[PDB]
Amino acid sequence: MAASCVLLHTGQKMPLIGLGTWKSEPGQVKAAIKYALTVGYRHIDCAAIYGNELEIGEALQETVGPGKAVPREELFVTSKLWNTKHHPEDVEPALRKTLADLQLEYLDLYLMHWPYAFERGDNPFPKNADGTIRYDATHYKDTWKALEALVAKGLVRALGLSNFSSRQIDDVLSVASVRPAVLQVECHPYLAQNELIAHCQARGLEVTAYSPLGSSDRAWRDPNEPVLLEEPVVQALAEKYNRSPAQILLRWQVQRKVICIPKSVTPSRILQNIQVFDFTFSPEEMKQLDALNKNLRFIVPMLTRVPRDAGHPLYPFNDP
Ligand SMILES: NC(=O)c1ccc[n+]([C@@H]2O[C@H](COP(=O)([O-])OP(=O)(O)OC[C@H]3O[C@@H](n4cnc5c(N)ncnc54)[C@H](OP(=O)(O)O)[C@@H]3O)[C@@H](O)[C@H]2O)c1
Ligand SMILES: NC(=O)[C@@H]1C[C@]2(NC(=O)NC2=O)c2cc(F)ccc2O1
Repeated sequence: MAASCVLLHTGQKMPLIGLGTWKSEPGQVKAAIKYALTVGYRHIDCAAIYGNELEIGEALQETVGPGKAVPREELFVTSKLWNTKHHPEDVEPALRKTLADLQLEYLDLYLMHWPYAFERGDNPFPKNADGTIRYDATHYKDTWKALEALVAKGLVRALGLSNFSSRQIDDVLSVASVRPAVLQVECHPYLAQNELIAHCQARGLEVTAYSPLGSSDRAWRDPNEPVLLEEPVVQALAEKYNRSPAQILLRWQVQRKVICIPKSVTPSRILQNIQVFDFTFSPEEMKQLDALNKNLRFIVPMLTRVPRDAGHPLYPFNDP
């Protein structure tokens, strides 16, 4: 396929570039999936909360499997367990719904989307009349053991974590019979995650960078905050290498051996996003991109300012 891979501790090879699907709407996502698969993507990043798994499933049924264009075994599919589904009794039903929507037998990777839980039910964002969330106190260690039962059932090959801090990861590892294979977190030159990455490396977790292009797609942008794709150093390197700024951002990550899942529905961008394995940055150029680190996080749960979940005791970002 188009991308090089990293070996997870499970023995699975995970492509260093995957297709992100948040905000890829029903009515466009089937085309994005089909285009990406045809040009050599072998890694898709999904989530129940994105509201598009049913359509992704139609794309997969037509394109992936026996007698189809892509063998199932060559495809890496990630999905994620949503916050309202942390209770042990809800974990299997949640995965089974995802598998039915995606029209798959099994997932290659299943992540706990966030370390904290929302009230059980069929409202993905259960809330009060003030707009604040109704939380649930199910601990992630309890959810983890429920997730482990899914591996024993042959429904998921590997488990992982999304938006966990180093302390929370260590906490999961203290009870894990099945070790998490992957940590998925926001990561790009403004939020380099150097220490967290080193932490994962020590414990055998590979890291996937979400929002690796700075999620210019996002609906709550501070006009005052810098745009990653517009960073002068990035644009300078883009000119030098005859590449797009997005390719610079992506190259930086895959050169660090960090998995990236850029989202696009634009065929030309989908193609360029995976073409990041034919050039290399010098040690000085890597240092220049490394210097951009500024502890600037773009992806934070917000309400009607203001951080929505930032006051929760199990909020992952409050640690350094
Ligand atoms: N685990 C989590 O809590 C979590 C959180 C956030 C994201 N994610 C995952 O990570 C994925 C990526 O993050 P993201 O979607 O927030 O943002 P992103 O991939 O950093 O950026 C997406 C935006 O960049 C544009 N784009 C894509 N390729 C481009 C290119 N080559 N040149 C210029 N613009 C380009 C896209 O526009 P077009 O589509 O119109 O081309 C879209 O507006 C998500 O889709 C999701 O799968 C996970
Ligand atoms: N702002 C945030 O931190 C998160 C991000 C997030 N996108 C994502 O891929 N995982 C997320 O949880 C998201 C996705 C949704 F479908 C709705 C809201 C939402 O908010």
